[PDB]
Amino acid sequence: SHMSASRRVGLSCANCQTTTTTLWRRNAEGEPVCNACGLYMKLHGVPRPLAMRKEGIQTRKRK
Ligand SMILES: [Zn+2]
Repeated sequence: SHMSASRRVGLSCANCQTTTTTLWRRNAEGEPVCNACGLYMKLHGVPRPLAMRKEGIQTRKRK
């Protein structure tokens, strides 16, 4: 693995963690995602799976 610096300039995708994209779309919660992650919800409803279906947290979080 390469030493991936946490340098996140110009937001971060609320799924795939990439800070670089052509268009910043919004997911089901309205969070700032990359174009590729936003389209996957238009196709299905869930975003592009990386770290498994773990943090679909439902603990009354309004935001
Ligand atoms: Zn993304």
